[PDB]
Amino acid sequence: GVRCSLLRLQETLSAADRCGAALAGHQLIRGLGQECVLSSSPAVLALQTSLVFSRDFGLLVFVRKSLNSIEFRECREEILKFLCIFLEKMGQKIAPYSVEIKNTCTSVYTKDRAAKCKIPALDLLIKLLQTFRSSRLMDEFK
DNA sequence: GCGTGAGCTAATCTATGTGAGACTGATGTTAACCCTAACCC
Repeated sequence: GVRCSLLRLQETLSAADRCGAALAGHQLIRGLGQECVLSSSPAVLALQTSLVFSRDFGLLVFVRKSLNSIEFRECREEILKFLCIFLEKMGQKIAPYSVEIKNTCTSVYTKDRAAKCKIPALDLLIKLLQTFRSSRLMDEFK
């Protein structure tokens, strides 16, 4: 929600001693998402994807940027719990940048060796919740 | 007829450990083939 999301939470995965500040990241991601209750012109639908999912400073890419971070692979799991249930808003017909987010979720599936009921079974509800609300563009999913 | 919130107990769920089944390769053992102390015709 707040534009300062990059400044506040991209700093977290830059410093050493990743043991700790995972709860700080959890507080940041709860604050950015408590604002999701508003429904009058959010104007952040196209903003989040370029910020939380982009290959440059996204958060789903913070699995390829989390592989070496074993201490930040279960903490990453715990923050991405809420980061992946963030999609829980079935009141929009918008489908921007869903094509690449599909394979991003596929990568999230084929990345984590553990938390198999915590990172998976938490992803791939984009399928059957977000996707298959489709067959209007349907370029690559099937 | 039916929503909606609280507490609970059932159901996980991964980390770690242990054993059963399949497998693989180094090894030593038995064995085919031949040579050798020694004598003595």
